[PDB]
Amino acid sequence: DLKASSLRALKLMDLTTLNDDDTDEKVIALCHQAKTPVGNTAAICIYPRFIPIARETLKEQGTPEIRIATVTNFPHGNDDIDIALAETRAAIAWGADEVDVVFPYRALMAGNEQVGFDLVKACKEACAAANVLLKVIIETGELKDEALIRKASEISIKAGADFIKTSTGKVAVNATPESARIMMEVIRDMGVEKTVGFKPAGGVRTAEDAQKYLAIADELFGADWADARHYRFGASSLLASLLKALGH
Repeated sequence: DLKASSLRALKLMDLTTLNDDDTDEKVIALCHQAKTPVGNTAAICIYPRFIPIARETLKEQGTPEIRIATVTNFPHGNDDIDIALAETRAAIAWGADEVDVVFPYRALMAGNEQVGFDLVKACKEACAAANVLLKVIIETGELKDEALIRKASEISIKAGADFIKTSTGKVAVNATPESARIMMEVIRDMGVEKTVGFKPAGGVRTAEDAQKYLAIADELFGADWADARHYRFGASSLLASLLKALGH
């Protein structure tokens, strides 16, 4: 069971490093790690300033189709649309293939549903012009309440999210199977399975963890739904666990 799930999960990874002190050397090492004996990850995920060196590293190792994702309005999810949009425009200028923006979740918790729509919509319009996919992080671990997790997912989808994502990986609680089910149920209920992907991020540590998340996906949408356009794992150490389950 774990071998089949681990090969699927590996090819859906957004292999991530997002540290306050990352270096070119660490990003280069991450790019090399993304090219495994059993397949390439879907993407890497790095801060915007590392996109040029990552792009050249991916080309020079012959994996030019590994996508480069980055983060904006991050990790805070503040409710200043001008800053979030400026950061998103800068990430596009740095060369991002995908932008993972943090939803203004504390503003939603305070009762403001509109700012989340306007922020996501503005960032989507910049990305769409550049053929850049937009993922939206709702920070389920800080929203906590099921109704707020559903509402943030709904707002993000209505505003044009291409993916909804659980977490930044920078708070106490990130992805859980519970949160993943709630968010994928919204994708189902809104009828957007064709156009909106799901990404659990943070706290996905083992091949066993990955298998549980994919089981939810297969149950809700069919075993043929998950692919790079519809599913990613936001993770790092997971990759070594997947390779171990596959005999590497």
